[PDB]
Amino acid sequence: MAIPAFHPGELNVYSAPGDVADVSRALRLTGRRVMLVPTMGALHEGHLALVRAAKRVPGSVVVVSIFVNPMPDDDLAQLRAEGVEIAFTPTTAAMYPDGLRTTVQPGPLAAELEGGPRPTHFAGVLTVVLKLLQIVRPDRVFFGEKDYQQLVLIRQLVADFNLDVAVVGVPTVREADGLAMSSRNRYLDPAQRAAAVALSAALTAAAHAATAGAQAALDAARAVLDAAPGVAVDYLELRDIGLGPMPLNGSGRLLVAARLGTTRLLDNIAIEIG
Amino acid sequence: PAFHPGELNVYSAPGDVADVSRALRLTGRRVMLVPTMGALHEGHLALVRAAKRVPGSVVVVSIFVNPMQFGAGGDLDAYPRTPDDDLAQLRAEGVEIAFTPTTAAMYPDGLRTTVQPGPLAAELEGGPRPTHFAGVLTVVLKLLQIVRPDRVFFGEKDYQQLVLIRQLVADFNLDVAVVGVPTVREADGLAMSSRNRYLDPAQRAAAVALSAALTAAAHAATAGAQAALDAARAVLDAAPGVAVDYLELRDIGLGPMPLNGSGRLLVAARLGTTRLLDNIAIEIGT
Ligand SMILES: COc1ccc2c(c1)cc(C(=O)NS(=O)(=O)c1nnc(NC(C)=O)s1)n2CC(=O)O
Ligand SMILES: COc1ccc2c(c1)cc(C(=O)NS(=O)(=O)c1nnc(NC(C)=O)s1)n2CC(=O)O
Ligand SMILES: COc1ccc2c(c1)cc(C(=O)NS(=O)(=O)c1nnc(NC(C)=O)s1)n2CC(=O)O
Repeated sequence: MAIPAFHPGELNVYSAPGDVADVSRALRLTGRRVMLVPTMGALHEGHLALVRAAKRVPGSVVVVSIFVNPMPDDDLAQLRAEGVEIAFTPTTAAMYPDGLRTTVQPGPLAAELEGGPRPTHFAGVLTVVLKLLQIVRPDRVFFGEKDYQQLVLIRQLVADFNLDVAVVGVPTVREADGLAMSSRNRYLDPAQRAAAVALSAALTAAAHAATAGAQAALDAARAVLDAAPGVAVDYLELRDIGLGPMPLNGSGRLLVAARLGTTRLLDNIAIEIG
Repeated sequence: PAFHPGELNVYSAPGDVADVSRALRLTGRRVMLVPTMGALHEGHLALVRAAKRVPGSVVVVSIFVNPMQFGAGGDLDAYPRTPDDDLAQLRAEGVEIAFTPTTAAMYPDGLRTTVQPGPLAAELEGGPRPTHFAGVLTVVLKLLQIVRPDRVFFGEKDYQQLVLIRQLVADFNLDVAVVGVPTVREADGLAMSSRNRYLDPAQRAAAVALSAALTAAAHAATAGAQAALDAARAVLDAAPGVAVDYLELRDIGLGPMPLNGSGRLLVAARLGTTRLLDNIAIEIGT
């Protein structure tokens, strides 16, 4: 049967998985490289940074998915203003026509850090990311480094299941004072918003303290967190770039999570030791 | 990698078969995958023949004894391995690609991300082997991603496995058609199996009771479900040294729905240490 209509240079919106699959296949056959930016809508400047990263690949056609995963006019207007040509907006029923059945089970990393208090959270994410990859079949898929544990788990999924996509991590877009962009930032009252800059300040202080070794980096970040009121730290850990044990010197990642009132915030940063 | 058309080309490295497959697909060939654990018999050859019949096909047969689907034990070590006979049979059938990866190339990081099947994996064969089908679907997903076939071929003999594979394909939006091929049988009705070689002469004589029980049931079924089950039970009971593990009549999808007009009757039984499975389509009142 017929490929659904695709109008080059305009925003084309599809909610049926088979439709975007068919258009994506047709476009790839035409000499486009299909770039996927998965989102849950309510798009912000961090999402736009993913889009801009994707658009600049020569030959790109950009697919932005908007799917709120149980396990609008404004969004489309922003994507049109960015020159995005495909929005994929499926219903929960289209994604899960047989309900919850076969799912992805992450490796033991999912049980650490964010996976601590609820060991099935990343299973939901990795399941939908796998489905979006198979539907759209992109050459590259773009995520922010903000949810870094998530991002490492997606790289694990791609390696472990032999998937033919490149995973591109885009540096986290931040507010002017360093706070990492987040849908949750608008819930902070002004005292909480002022205190919240300690997460990014702690991590940047650590990244610079790290010429003096790992202990100095951790101690500098802890002192900065300790200078902030109402910031209940859930963890502060230095790991290697794959989230295993930090090697004695070399590259790592420093991750923090804290609760301010009812709002949980996360941040992370690249660390080079000595 | 080199690909010599009309000859059997053997690749161990996943990257080799993936590149060859992609190159053939881009030039118009349709890639057919038949995933096996080796020890090939005529039942496997029927899969290969179904694949070859597809116009313009190139057939890739994988042979990999997947450690993730064995629970035990010496079950893994005990699995039959006959790779010389296997490659000889593939050459005779005109297969152009065999994919024979190492365990290290499939699982370089060990068990890490895996497929978790839905609730059907804990029933029937999965009841006492709760991780068996996660091992199967994890390997089948990986072979599908490596080879990217148009169609993949499985026997109906492991019917529960086939249904789980259809679930994997639907649930992860995989772009591959699953083809189920009817069970090839010996002249007496015995389902072909790599495991039939572990039947001694007495047990091989007795083993005809599984298929005899199932066909008796499929004919009895005009008189309803109880008659079909009782006919199969009667045949299994008349058989020396057959220990029935389960005999169950389910809807065709084996899912959370009652039997209607179409059923699958499944049997598992032990002859000494050898566990045999068989199944058949059943039409009730009809
Ligand atoms: C390049 O800079 C950035 C900076 C922040 C970003 C992003 C990019 C992308 C997001 C983001 O969360 N997008 S999302 O809602 O589609 C998600 N992606 N993964 C999520 N995981 C969970 C567990 O919700 S939510 N966020 C955070 C946020 O919106 O809350
Ligand atoms: C306007 O001039 C060009 C021309 C080519 C470009 C770009 C710009 C940008 C990219 C590109 O790779 N962008 S990206 O965001 O997908 C990546 N950045 N790093 C990547 N890979 C790794 C391993 O870090 S992918 N590329 C394609 C490339 O570099 O492969
Ligand atoms: C069309 O006719 C048939 C008939 C029987 C078949 C086949 C084809 C294929 C097989 C077979 O075992 N295929 S396999 O190597 O990919 C396996 N599939 N599931 C397996 N499960 C276990 C527990 O060994 S082994 N088998 C059954 C077998 O070897 O027991």
